[PDB]
Formats: sequence, C-alpha cells, structure tokens
Amino acid sequence: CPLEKALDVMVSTFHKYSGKEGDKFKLNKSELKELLTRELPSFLGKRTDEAAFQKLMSNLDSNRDNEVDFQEYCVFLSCIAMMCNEFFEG
Amino acid sequence: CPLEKALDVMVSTFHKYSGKEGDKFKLNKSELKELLTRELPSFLGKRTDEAAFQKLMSNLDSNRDNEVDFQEYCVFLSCIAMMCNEFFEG
Ligand SMILES: [Ca+2]
Ligand SMILES: [Ca+2]
Ligand SMILES: [Ca+2]
Ligand SMILES: [Ca+2]
Repeated sequence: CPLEKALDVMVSTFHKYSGKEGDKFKLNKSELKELLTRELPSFLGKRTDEAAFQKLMSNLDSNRDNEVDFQEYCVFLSCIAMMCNEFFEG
Repeated sequence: CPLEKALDVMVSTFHKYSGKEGDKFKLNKSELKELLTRELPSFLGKRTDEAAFQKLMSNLDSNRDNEVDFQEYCVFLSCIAMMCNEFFEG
C-alpha cells in the first residue's frame, strides 16, 4: 500500500544521506543539500547558492547544533505536508 | 522522485477518507478505521473491535473534538516513522 511504502521511503531517505559524513544519524549541511537537490527537486527555488541554503538550514536545526537529526527531519517533512495542504502552496 | 510522491501520498490519503462523511476535513471513527485498515495493514495488531480501536482514536485526538484533523494525522504519521526508526519497533 502506497502509504506504508510512503512512510518507509520517508525513513529510508533520511539514512541514505545521513550516514555519509560524521554522525551517521544526523544530516550535516552538505548531507542536507544533496538530499534536497536529489530527492525534493520540485520544491527548490531559484537560489541555489550556499547563503540561501544556509538560511534554511538555520530554520530546521532547532536545537542549534549545525546538524539535522531525524526528529528535526520529520518536522520539516510535516511542514512540507501541511504547506501542500493549503489552497496555495507557500 | 520517491520522497516527493511519498509526501503527495501522505497528503492525499488523508482526504480520500476524511471527505467520506460529515466534516470533509477530519476523520471520524469510521473513516479513520477505514484509513488504517486499508492503508496501513502491516501495522494492524490482532484486535479489530470498537473498544480497542477507540483506545487508539482517543490517543490521536489531541484536541478532544472526537475526530482526527490533518494536523493530528501528521503527528500520527511522524510517530509511526519514529517507532520504525528504532532497533525493535514498539
Ligand atoms: Ca551525518
Ligand atoms: Ca539539530
Ligand atoms: Ca469526516
Ligand atoms: Ca481532533
């Protein structure tokens, strides 16, 4: 069923990228950018530079540790899901 | 991409069941029971009765309104993803 497939992909996608550099269960700035470019390309705006990307990183990383953990990653995904829920995305 | 479709599917699955009866943007008892049974079957335990089910309902229904809105449904989904993000589910 797509929903369990969907939940599984959501979890899977986190590790596919988190365990490449450093802490294997957190996404560093480099790991987060590849995940967004490769997996959520439909959502990217027109600014692809590191400065623009850094602003976003700062938004997700609640506990301020220059990394995005799984908890933080789900929050982000839910925020995306809710945004897509409105009449007009944004 | 997998993650994008996954998000799409998380959002649209909600509305495929919530709009069946009454408030079209919230799941009642029947709509939620249908959503779990048809979309998350791998996650079903042994008991299918009303009392075991309403136990789950009341946990999902944070705002006490006897129904599951989209926000509560996202929290539900986040929780499942975290459980799955363990060595032993549960
Ligand atoms: Ca990492
Ligand atoms: Ca963090
Ligand atoms: Ca309803
Ligand atoms: Ca509710």
